[PDB]
Amino acid sequence: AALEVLFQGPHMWTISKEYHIDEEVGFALPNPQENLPDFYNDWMFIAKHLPDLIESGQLRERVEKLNMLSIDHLTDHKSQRLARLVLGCITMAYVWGKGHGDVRKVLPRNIAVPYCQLSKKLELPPILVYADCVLANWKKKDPNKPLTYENMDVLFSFRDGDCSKGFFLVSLLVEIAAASAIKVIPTVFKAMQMQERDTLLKALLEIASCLEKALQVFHQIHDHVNPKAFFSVLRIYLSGWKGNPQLSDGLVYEGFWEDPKEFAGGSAGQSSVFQCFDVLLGIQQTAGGGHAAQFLQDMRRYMPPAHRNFLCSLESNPSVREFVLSKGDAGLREAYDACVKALVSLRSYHLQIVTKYILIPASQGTDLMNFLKTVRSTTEKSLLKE
Amino acid sequence: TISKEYHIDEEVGFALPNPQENLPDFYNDWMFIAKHLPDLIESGQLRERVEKLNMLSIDHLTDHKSQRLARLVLGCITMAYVWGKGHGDVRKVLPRNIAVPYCQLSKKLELPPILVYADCVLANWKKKDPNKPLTYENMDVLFSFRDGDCSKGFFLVSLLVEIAAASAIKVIPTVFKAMQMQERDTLLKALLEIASCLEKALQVFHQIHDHVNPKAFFSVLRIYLSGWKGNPQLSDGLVYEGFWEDPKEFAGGSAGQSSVFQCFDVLLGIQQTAGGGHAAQFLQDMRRYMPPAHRNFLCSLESNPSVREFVLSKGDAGLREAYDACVKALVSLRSYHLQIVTKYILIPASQGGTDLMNFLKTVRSTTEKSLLK
Ligand code: HEM
Ligand code: HEM
Ligand SMILES: O[C@H](C1=C(C2CCCC2)S[C@@H]2CNCN12)C1CCCCC1
Ligand SMILES: O[C@H](C1=C(C2CCCC2)S[C@@H]2CNCN12)C1CCCCC1
Repeated sequence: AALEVLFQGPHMWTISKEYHIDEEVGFALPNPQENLPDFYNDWMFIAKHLPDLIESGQLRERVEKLNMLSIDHLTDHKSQRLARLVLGCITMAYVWGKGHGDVRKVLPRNIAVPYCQLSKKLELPPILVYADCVLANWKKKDPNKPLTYENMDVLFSFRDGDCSKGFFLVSLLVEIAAASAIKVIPTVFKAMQMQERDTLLKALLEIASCLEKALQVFHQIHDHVNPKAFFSVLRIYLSGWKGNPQLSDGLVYEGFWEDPKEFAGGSAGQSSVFQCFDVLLGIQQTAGGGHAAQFLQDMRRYMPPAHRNFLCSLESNPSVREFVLSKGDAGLREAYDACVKALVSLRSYHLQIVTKYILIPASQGTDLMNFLKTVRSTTEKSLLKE
Repeated sequence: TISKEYHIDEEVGFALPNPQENLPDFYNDWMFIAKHLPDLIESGQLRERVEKLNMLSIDHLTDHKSQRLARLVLGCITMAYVWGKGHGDVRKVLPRNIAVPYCQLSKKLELPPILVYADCVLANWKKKDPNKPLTYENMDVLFSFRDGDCSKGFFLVSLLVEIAAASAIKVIPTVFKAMQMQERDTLLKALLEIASCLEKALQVFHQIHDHVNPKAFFSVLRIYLSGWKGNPQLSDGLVYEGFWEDPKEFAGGSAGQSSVFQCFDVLLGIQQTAGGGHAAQFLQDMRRYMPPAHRNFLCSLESNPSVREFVLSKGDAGLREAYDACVKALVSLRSYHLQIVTKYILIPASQGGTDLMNFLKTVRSTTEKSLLK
């Protein structure tokens, strides 16, 4: 598909398998690997027992006692993705410890070298990203039952009662519900090129319907996450080392790079499905010199390369918004607005979630709300009719 | 062959072919100011002429070439207005009569409202004789800032190197088709031709010494090409009166905005934008300052399989040697350019550009580390 895009121009008449978008789970990693080869048992033991090793003060010693394991026995993408999740969770636990302020600024070579090597191979930074902790950190309990919260579990957690299962899985379920609108993207671009007004209108309504369905999926957050544990426990382990006063220069990846490196912590700003619909609908979240725009643009380098490629390819295609704005067609404008309105409804509900889980507990924050309010505002201002 | 939707010309590559030299008569007030910047600046009459302008509508710029020329005109006027005589007395508000059509035209071309490489280098040129080839002797720039500023030498030598490197672009489809069809001999020959084009571009670079002098470049030209992003002289940015309420920050024109140099780093798997470092962040940010079709071309190149990974996986010395000849040619360009920056920035600053050298040395080292052997 890439070869033909060079010759015929950027036209997304189909979703090429090279973008690694699954029909069922979208940007999520389909059926993630749960076990590494026996050679990596020492990594797996630490990753699977982070809550106990952290609480007992034995984690840093277990990490320091590791031998440097070669990454050559991780032969496929899924084992490399699991290894990235394993090493990333271990790195977070090692750096932050019990989460009370005693930090480690040097990641031992026995973990830092295979971590950075594997990160270079997957073109991802050596820090836990949304693609690790949400997109690859899951399993079905029963392979014969559908993708529901009851039939799912996470592979790794940080502390007991940290609500990592609820937080990661509800993000994953919303991510998967929104992904059902991705298969409609080629229909939208083909309808525009072939000037098929009724096909375009029906496609825009189907995308709006998928995004509306994703809002219902979001409601489950309240049943599986509690504000105290999320704010005081989970939030500490998901911090990065970029502009972080606790690690002002970054982290030393011993044996791999000489100087400490700064990397931003895992963020849902790294979700490709939400950036995908903002690009598709011409909600220029990444335009201008604003902080919100710069953050979302920077988060693309923290997405898997095929997903980052998908986003810039969406950007290279003609504008759906410009097409709809030029047609003097109420029905088409209304269908476009139903997609934008569904995104505004998701972001408005999400702002209420952030008030419950971050704002109120912090008072017993405002920079996070201002970012979210800017993204939401840019979305609301994209509506053709109020 | 590469799609016409990418707007890569067969002869001048990413440069704008035969740029428009005159705007419609309606825009005579803009053109008079832009064509007389050296005199209006020196005499202290420029800011008054800009303040005396009526707000002209951009609707009479009907094609891409007239919109590109208008962007060059407004951008040069904006730089002269902001920096004045280049002695430190700055303007922090761009008057609405220029700021509004500038921002509107910039939104239309999907470019920020500041002079970019695509304005001042890619569209700021003409042939003296249309029947003679693209040589320095047969070329001139459309706009300069001050007399003796060496803008002709600096802009044209950049343009000539940009055009020489562009001859390797037509080989890109051959490289990707050869990889997909598993045509080893075709791929080897393609890599050797790209190395040959990059070697030729180094010779073109040597001309800089004949047309630019360190004193005038450092003390005069450098001042007019500054932007307002992290600039202590305009710490909050520039007010684009009538268009945005708050001041906005935009980086100044940079060769980090050249699409042809970013293209060969993407093609050869030199991950200049990877790693979280400042150099990577800068080159990534500069893509939003390129014309959208050229930014789309870079995305498309990035979406194709890695040439480096393909060559590394074949256990083929001849193919590795051809790939290494491309990387070596890029290292040689960057090493020569570092010596130029020592002559034109480092030494004049001492009679201080160390951050600029560190950025260039990071880019060069990332290129050197891509050699297979
Ligand atoms: C406990 C509940 C949640 C909290 C406290 C929360 C918090 C946040 C915060 C603080 C940000 C700002 C960026 C950052 O700091 O990294 C953010 C962004 C975002 N969140 Fe959540 N979130 C929650 C649930 C979810 C769920 C279930 C999803 C669905 C996948 C989601 C999707 C997003 C997206 C896509 C963004 C990027 C900004 C936007 O596109 O509007 N969040 N979230
Ligand atoms: C008077 C001579 C020159 C000086 C002093 C000079 C200076 C600089 C400086 C300071 C930078 C860093 C970026 C910035 O600050 O905007 C830079 C980058 C760059 N320059 Fe030049 N330059 C000269 C001639 C050229 C020429 C003739 C070309 C050819 C098109 C060129 C191509 C580049 C490229 C492609 C970059 C980006 C970094 C890289 O890819 O290695 N320069 N230059
Ligand atoms: O943006 C971070 C986050 C995710 C992280 C979990 C681990 C990797 C991705 S999932 C989620 C859904 N909404 C926001 N998302 C943010 C970090 C700071 C605390 C609040 C959460
Ligand atoms: O990076 C700037 C620059 C260019 C400018 C000219 C006008 C718009 C793009 S051309 C050139 C070639 N090499 C470096 N390039 C900037 C120029 C002023 C001095 C500091 C460096």
